[PDB]
Amino acid sequence: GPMRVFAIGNPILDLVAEVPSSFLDEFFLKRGDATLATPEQMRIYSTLDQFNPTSLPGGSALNSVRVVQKLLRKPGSAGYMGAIGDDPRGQVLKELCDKEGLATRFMVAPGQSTGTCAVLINEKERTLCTHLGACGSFRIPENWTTFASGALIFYATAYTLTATPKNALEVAGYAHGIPNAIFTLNLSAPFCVELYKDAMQSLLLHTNILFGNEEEFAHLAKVHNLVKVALSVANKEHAVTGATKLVVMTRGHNPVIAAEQTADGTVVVHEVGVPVVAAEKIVDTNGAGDAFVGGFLYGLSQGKTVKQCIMCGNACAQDVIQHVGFSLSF
Ligand SMILES: Nc1ncnc2c1ncn2[C@@H]1O[C@H](CO)[C@@H](O)[C@H]1O
Ligand SMILES: Nc1ncnc2c1ncn2[C@@H]1O[C@H](CO)[C@@H](O)[C@H]1O
Ligand SMILES: [Cl-]
Repeated sequence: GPMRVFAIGNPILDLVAEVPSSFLDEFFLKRGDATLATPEQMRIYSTLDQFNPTSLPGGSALNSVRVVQKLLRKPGSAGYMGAIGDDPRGQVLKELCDKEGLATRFMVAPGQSTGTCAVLINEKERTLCTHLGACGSFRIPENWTTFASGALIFYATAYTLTATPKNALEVAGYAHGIPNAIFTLNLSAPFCVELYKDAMQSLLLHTNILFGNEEEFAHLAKVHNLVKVALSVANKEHAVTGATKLVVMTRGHNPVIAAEQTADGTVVVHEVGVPVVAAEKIVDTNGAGDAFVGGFLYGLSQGKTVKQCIMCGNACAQDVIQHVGFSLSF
Protein backbone atom coordinates (compact mmCIF):
# COMPACT_ATOMS: atom_id res chain seq x y z
CA GLY A 1 0.00 0.00 0.00
CA PRO A 2 1.08 3.65 -0.66
CA MET A 3 2.06 4.26 2.95
CA ARG A 4 4.60 1.61 3.94
CA VAL A 5 6.20 3.21 6.93
CA PHE A 6 4.78 5.56 9.47
CA ALA A 7 6.83 7.38 12.02
CA ILE A 8 6.61 10.06 14.67
CA GLY A 9 9.61 12.05 15.80
CA ASN A 10 11.07 15.45 16.60
CA PRO A 11 11.42 17.60 13.46
CA ILE A 12 14.52 19.69 14.22
CA LEU A 13 16.86 21.95 12.24
CA ASP A 14 20.51 20.96 12.00
CA LEU A 15 23.40 23.37 12.29
CA VAL A 16 26.56 21.58 11.29
CA ALA A 17 30.11 22.76 11.81
CA GLU A 18 33.64 21.60 12.30
CA VAL A 19 34.87 23.10 15.58
CA PRO A 20 38.03 22.96 17.66
CA SER A 21 38.13 21.03 20.93
CA SER A 22 38.51 24.32 22.71
CA PHE A 23 34.93 24.91 21.67
CA LEU A 24 33.76 21.63 23.17
CA ASP A 25 35.25 22.51 26.52
CA GLU A 26 33.93 26.05 26.58
CA PHE A 27 30.40 24.76 26.04
CA PHE A 28 31.04 21.92 28.54
CA LEU A 29 30.52 19.24 25.88
CA LYS A 30 31.87 15.71 25.66
CA ARG A 31 33.06 14.59 22.23
CA GLY A 32 30.74 11.92 20.77
CA ASP A 33 27.99 12.69 23.25
CA ALA A 34 24.30 13.60 22.61
CA THR A 35 22.27 15.77 25.00
CA LEU A 36 19.70 18.50 25.55
CA ALA A 37 21.11 22.03 25.74
CA THR A 38 21.40 23.54 29.23
CA PRO A 39 20.86 27.20 29.98
CA GLU A 40 24.61 27.82 29.93
CA GLN A 41 24.76 25.98 26.60
CA MET A 42 22.15 28.06 24.83
CA ARG A 43 24.96 30.37 23.72
CA ILE A 44 26.30 27.85 21.16
CA TYR A 45 23.49 28.56 18.70
CA SER A 46 24.89 32.02 18.09
CA THR A 47 28.62 31.66 18.62
CA LEU A 48 28.48 28.98 15.88
CA ASP A 49 28.33 31.54 13.01
CA GLN A 50 32.01 32.27 13.50
CA PHE A 51 32.50 28.80 12.07
CA ASN A 52 30.60 29.01 8.74
CA PRO A 53 28.08 26.42 9.77
CA THR A 54 25.90 24.62 7.30
CA SER A 55 22.18 24.21 7.67
CA LEU A 56 19.61 21.50 6.89
CA PRO A 57 16.70 19.36 8.03
CA GLY A 58 17.55 17.25 11.07
CA GLY A 59 15.69 14.93 13.46
CA SER A 60 16.65 11.27 13.80
CA ALA A 61 13.39 9.62 12.63
CA LEU A 62 12.89 12.32 10.00
CA ASN A 63 16.13 11.32 8.43
CA SER A 64 15.12 7.63 8.59
CA VAL A 65 11.71 8.01 6.98
CA ARG A 66 13.47 10.27 4.50
CA VAL A 67 15.76 7.47 3.45
CA VAL A 68 12.68 5.34 3.16
CA GLN A 69 10.74 7.71 0.89
CA LYS A 70 13.75 8.18 -1.43
CA LEU A 71 14.06 4.44 -1.90
CA LEU A 72 10.31 3.83 -2.17
CA ARG A 73 9.90 6.68 -4.70
CA LYS A 74 6.08 6.96 -4.65
CA PRO A 75 4.63 9.96 -2.83
CA GLY A 76 3.49 9.33 0.70
CA SER A 77 5.35 6.01 0.64
CA ALA A 78 6.45 7.13 4.11
CA GLY A 79 4.23 9.23 6.43
CA TYR A 80 5.51 11.38 9.34
CA MET A 81 4.12 13.32 12.28
CA GLY A 82 5.70 15.72 14.72
CA ALA A 83 5.51 19.33 15.89
CA ILE A 84 7.25 22.34 14.31
CA GLY A 85 7.05 25.94 15.50
CA ASP A 86 5.00 28.75 13.92
CA ASP A 87 8.18 30.41 12.70
CA PRO A 88 9.95 30.66 9.39
CA ARG A 89 12.20 27.72 10.39
CA GLY A 90 9.29 25.35 10.62
CA GLN A 91 8.11 26.55 7.26
CA VAL A 92 11.37 25.69 5.66
CA LEU A 93 11.52 22.30 7.30
CA LYS A 94 7.93 21.59 6.08
CA GLU A 95 8.64 22.79 2.54
CA LEU A 96 11.62 20.45 2.38
CA CYS A 97 9.60 17.36 3.28
CA ASP A 98 6.87 18.10 0.76
CA LYS A 99 9.48 18.56 -2.02
CA GLU A 100 10.56 15.01 -1.16
CA GLY A 101 7.09 13.51 -1.59
CA LEU A 102 6.93 12.48 2.06
CA ALA A 103 3.47 12.29 3.55
CA THR A 104 3.36 14.46 6.62
CA ARG A 105 0.94 16.07 8.94
CA PHE A 106 2.78 18.52 11.14
CA MET A 107 1.25 19.98 14.28
CA VAL A 108 2.10 23.58 14.99
CA ALA A 109 2.94 24.88 18.47
CA PRO A 110 2.00 28.58 18.29
CA GLY A 111 4.51 30.97 19.86
CA GLN A 112 7.15 28.28 19.79
CA SER A 113 10.34 28.06 17.82
CA THR A 114 11.12 25.01 15.74
CA GLY A 115 13.75 22.74 17.38
CA THR A 116 17.44 23.19 16.60
CA CYS A 117 20.47 20.95 16.86
CA ALA A 118 24.05 21.95 17.07
CA VAL A 119 25.96 19.21 15.33
CA LEU A 120 29.52 19.65 16.42
CA ILE A 121 32.13 18.01 14.27
CA ASN A 122 35.50 17.49 15.79
CA GLU A 123 37.93 14.87 14.59
CA LYS A 124 35.51 12.58 12.85
CA GLU A 125 33.26 12.40 15.82
CA ARG A 126 29.93 14.08 16.07
CA THR A 127 28.64 15.94 19.14
CA LEU A 128 24.88 16.65 19.34
CA CYS A 129 23.52 19.58 21.38
CA THR A 130 19.75 20.06 21.14
CA HIS A 131 17.01 22.51 21.98
CA LEU A 132 13.74 20.77 21.21
CA GLY A 133 11.54 23.85 21.37
CA ALA A 134 8.13 23.11 19.77
CA CYS A 135 9.01 19.40 19.62
CA GLY A 136 7.99 19.03 23.27
CA SER A 137 4.46 19.96 22.41
CA PHE A 138 3.92 16.97 20.21
CA ARG A 139 0.57 15.32 20.78
CA ILE A 140 -0.68 12.57 18.49
CA PRO A 141 -3.94 13.70 16.78
CA GLU A 142 -7.37 12.06 17.18
CA ASN A 143 -7.12 10.71 13.25
CA TRP A 144 -3.48 9.57 13.06
CA THR A 145 -4.43 5.97 12.36
CA THR A 146 -6.52 7.28 9.47
CA PHE A 147 -3.55 9.21 8.06
CA ALA A 148 -1.18 6.27 8.43
CA SER A 149 -3.96 3.88 7.31
CA GLY A 150 -2.45 0.84 5.66
CA ALA A 151 1.06 1.07 7.02
CA LEU A 152 2.42 -2.18 8.44
CA ILE A 153 5.60 -0.67 9.80
CA PHE A 154 5.46 1.84 12.61
CA TYR A 155 8.60 3.50 13.88
CA ALA A 156 9.44 5.74 16.81
CA THR A 157 12.65 6.84 18.47
CA ALA A 158 13.20 7.03 22.20
CA TYR A 159 13.97 10.72 21.65
CA THR A 160 10.18 11.15 21.42
CA LEU A 161 9.79 10.24 25.10
CA THR A 162 10.92 13.70 26.12
CA ALA A 163 7.57 15.18 25.01
CA THR A 164 5.47 12.38 26.47
CA PRO A 165 5.68 8.62 26.52
CA LYS A 166 2.11 8.70 25.32
CA ASN A 167 2.91 9.20 21.62
CA ALA A 168 4.97 6.05 21.12
CA LEU A 169 2.76 4.21 23.59
CA GLU A 170 -0.23 5.12 21.58
CA VAL A 171 1.34 4.27 18.23
CA ALA A 172 2.86 1.16 19.68
CA GLY A 173 -0.47 -0.03 21.06
CA TYR A 174 -2.14 0.43 17.69
CA ALA A 175 0.16 -1.68 15.52
CA HIS A 176 0.03 -4.46 18.12
CA GLY A 177 -3.69 -4.75 17.51
CA ILE A 178 -3.02 -4.91 13.83
CA PRO A 179 -2.29 -8.36 12.65
CA ASN A 180 0.83 -8.19 10.41
CA ALA A 181 1.65 -4.74 11.78
CA ILE A 182 5.02 -4.32 13.51
CA PHE A 183 6.34 -1.74 15.94
CA THR A 184 9.95 -0.64 15.85
CA LEU A 185 11.87 1.56 18.17
CA ASN A 186 15.28 3.11 18.50
CA LEU A 187 17.17 3.71 21.78
CA SER A 188 18.21 7.16 20.42
CA ALA A 189 20.72 7.82 23.20
CA PRO A 190 22.08 6.72 26.58
CA PHE A 191 20.12 9.50 28.29
CA CYS A 192 16.83 8.26 26.87
CA VAL A 193 17.49 4.78 28.14
CA GLU A 194 18.56 6.36 31.40
CA LEU A 195 15.63 8.78 31.95
CA TYR A 196 12.63 6.97 30.40
CA LYS A 197 13.02 3.70 32.31
CA ASP A 198 9.44 2.98 33.42
CA ALA A 199 7.93 4.14 30.16
CA MET A 200 10.58 2.37 28.13
CA GLN A 201 9.67 -0.82 29.94
CA SER A 202 5.98 -0.68 28.89
CA LEU A 203 6.75 0.21 25.28
CA LEU A 204 9.34 -2.52 24.90
CA LEU A 205 6.70 -5.18 25.60
CA HIS A 206 5.01 -3.92 22.46
CA THR A 207 8.10 -3.64 20.31
CA ASN A 208 8.66 -6.20 17.56
CA ILE A 209 12.09 -4.80 16.57
CA LEU A 210 14.50 -2.88 18.81
CA PHE A 211 17.38 -0.86 17.41
CA GLY A 212 20.38 0.65 19.15
CA ASN A 213 24.17 0.73 19.33
CA GLU A 214 26.66 -0.77 21.81
CA GLU A 215 26.70 2.38 23.99
CA GLU A 216 22.92 2.56 24.42
CA PHE A 217 22.45 -1.20 24.78
CA ALA A 218 25.06 -1.06 27.54
CA HIS A 219 23.17 1.56 29.49
CA LEU A 220 19.96 -0.40 28.78
CA ALA A 221 21.41 -3.61 30.20
CA LYS A 222 22.64 -2.04 33.39
CA VAL A 223 19.39 -0.14 34.15
CA HIS A 224 17.30 -2.99 33.79
CA ASN A 225 18.73 -6.24 34.91
CA LEU A 226 20.75 -8.33 32.40
CA VAL A 227 23.77 -5.96 32.55
CA LYS A 228 27.76 -7.34 22.74
CA VAL A 229 25.94 -10.67 22.22
CA ALA A 230 24.86 -11.07 25.85
CA LEU A 231 23.59 -7.52 26.15
CA SER A 232 21.73 -8.15 22.90
CA VAL A 233 20.21 -11.42 24.01
CA ALA A 234 19.54 -9.76 27.33
CA ASN A 235 17.39 -7.00 25.86
CA LYS A 236 15.25 -9.54 24.08
CA GLU A 237 13.71 -10.53 27.41
CA HIS A 238 12.43 -7.01 27.99
CA ALA A 239 10.44 -7.34 24.80
CA VAL A 240 9.49 -10.88 25.40
CA THR A 241 1.68 -16.51 18.97
CA GLY A 242 5.03 -15.52 17.60
CA ALA A 243 5.05 -11.92 16.50
CA THR A 244 8.55 -10.76 15.49
CA LYS A 245 10.93 -10.21 18.38
CA LEU A 246 14.20 -8.96 17.00
CA VAL A 247 16.96 -6.86 18.40
CA VAL A 248 19.57 -5.22 16.18
CA MET A 249 22.69 -3.87 17.88
CA THR A 250 25.10 -1.85 15.82
CA ARG A 251 28.76 -1.67 16.72
CA GLY A 252 30.57 0.97 14.61
CA HIS A 253 32.98 -0.91 12.38
CA ASN A 254 32.41 -4.27 14.22
CA PRO A 255 29.89 -6.85 13.01
CA VAL A 256 26.26 -6.02 13.56
CA ILE A 257 24.68 -8.36 16.11
CA ALA A 258 21.06 -9.40 15.60
CA ALA A 259 19.15 -11.76 17.85
CA GLU A 260 15.66 -12.98 17.27
CA GLN A 261 13.23 -15.25 19.05
CA THR A 262 11.26 -17.60 16.90
CA ALA A 263 7.75 -18.91 17.43
CA ASP A 264 9.10 -21.89 19.35
CA GLY A 265 11.33 -19.98 21.75
CA THR A 266 14.22 -20.80 19.44
CA VAL A 267 16.92 -18.14 19.53
CA VAL A 268 18.76 -17.31 16.37
CA VAL A 269 21.51 -14.81 16.32
CA HIS A 270 23.43 -13.29 13.48
CA GLU A 271 26.71 -11.46 13.50
CA VAL A 272 26.81 -9.49 10.25
CA GLY A 273 30.16 -8.24 9.01
CA VAL A 274 30.59 -4.58 8.14
CA PRO A 275 32.47 -3.93 4.94
CA VAL A 276 35.79 -2.21 5.50
CA VAL A 277 35.91 1.55 4.91
CA ALA A 278 39.34 3.12 5.13
CA ALA A 279 39.70 5.67 7.92
CA GLU A 280 40.70 8.45 5.52
CA LYS A 281 37.59 7.92 3.38
CA ILE A 282 35.46 8.39 6.50
CA VAL A 283 34.31 11.98 6.85
CA ASP A 284 31.98 11.97 9.85
CA THR A 285 29.63 9.59 11.63
CA ASN A 286 26.71 11.99 12.03
CA GLY A 287 23.43 10.39 10.98
CA ALA A 288 25.06 6.91 10.73
CA GLY A 289 22.40 5.06 12.71
CA ASP A 290 19.53 6.93 11.03
CA ALA A 291 20.98 5.88 7.70
CA PHE A 292 21.22 2.37 9.03
CA VAL A 293 17.65 2.16 10.31
CA GLY A 294 16.48 3.70 7.06
CA GLY A 295 18.10 1.04 4.91
CA PHE A 296 16.75 -1.58 7.26
CA LEU A 297 13.13 -0.42 7.23
CA TYR A 298 13.33 -0.04 3.45
CA GLY A 299 14.45 -3.64 2.92
CA LEU A 300 12.02 -4.73 5.62
CA SER A 301 8.99 -3.36 3.79
CA GLN A 302 10.51 -5.16 0.82
CA GLY A 303 10.28 -8.59 2.52
CA LYS A 304 14.05 -9.16 2.48
CA THR A 305 15.60 -11.22 5.31
CA VAL A 306 17.10 -9.81 8.51
CA LYS A 307 20.62 -10.46 7.30
CA GLN A 308 19.61 -8.94 4.03
CA CYS A 309 17.98 -6.06 5.95
CA ILE A 310 21.19 -5.58 7.91
CA MET A 311 23.09 -5.40 4.60
CA CYS A 312 20.99 -2.67 3.09
CA GLY A 313 21.43 -0.57 6.22
CA ASN A 314 25.22 -1.09 6.23
CA ALA A 315 25.25 0.15 2.70
CA CYS A 316 23.24 3.30 3.54
CA ALA A 317 25.32 4.06 6.59
CA GLN A 318 28.45 3.54 4.57
CA ASP A 319 27.44 5.99 1.90
CA VAL A 320 26.55 8.57 4.52
CA ILE A 321 29.72 8.43 6.66
CA GLN A 322 31.67 9.08 3.49
CA HIS A 323 29.94 12.44 3.30
CA VAL A 324 29.80 15.47 5.62
CA GLY A 325 27.03 14.57 8.03
CA PHE A 326 23.73 13.22 6.75
CA SER A 327 23.43 13.19 2.94
CA LEU A 328 20.49 12.17 0.81
CA SER A 329 21.46 10.98 -2.58
CA PHE A 330 22.65 7.50 -3.06
N1 LIG B 1 16.68 15.19 21.15
C1 LIG B 1 16.63 14.80 19.87
N2 LIG B 1 15.48 14.28 19.37
C2 LIG B 1 15.43 13.95 18.08
N3 LIG B 1 16.39 14.00 17.16
C3 LIG B 1 17.53 14.41 17.70
C4 LIG B 1 17.75 14.75 19.02
N4 LIG B 1 19.02 15.37 19.17
C5 LIG B 1 19.60 15.07 18.02
N5 LIG B 1 18.72 14.69 17.06
C6 LIG B 1 18.97 14.42 15.66
O1 LIG B 1 19.80 13.30 15.59
C7 LIG B 1 20.32 13.28 14.25
C8 LIG B 1 21.53 12.38 14.17
O2 LIG B 1 21.16 11.02 14.33
C9 LIG B 1 20.53 14.74 13.85
O3 LIG B 1 20.00 14.93 12.54
C10 LIG B 1 19.76 15.53 14.91
O4 LIG B 1 18.86 16.44 14.32
N1 LIG C 1 34.43 3.06 11.87
C1 LIG C 1 33.48 2.57 11.07
N2 LIG C 1 33.85 1.85 9.98
C2 LIG C 1 32.91 1.35 9.16
N3 LIG C 1 31.59 1.47 9.26
C3 LIG C 1 31.25 2.20 10.35
C4 LIG C 1 32.10 2.77 11.28
N4 LIG C 1 31.38 3.45 12.26
C5 LIG C 1 30.12 3.27 11.91
N5 LIG C 1 29.99 2.52 10.76
C6 LIG C 1 28.79 2.10 10.06
O1 LIG C 1 27.71 2.82 10.60
C7 LIG C 1 26.76 1.91 11.23
C8 LIG C 1 26.18 2.52 12.51
O2 LIG C 1 27.22 2.89 13.40
C9 LIG C 1 27.51 0.61 11.43
O3 LIG C 1 26.60 -0.48 11.36
C10 LIG C 1 28.45 0.62 10.22
O4 LIG C 1 27.77 0.16 9.07
CL1 LIG D 1 13.76 10.24 -6.07
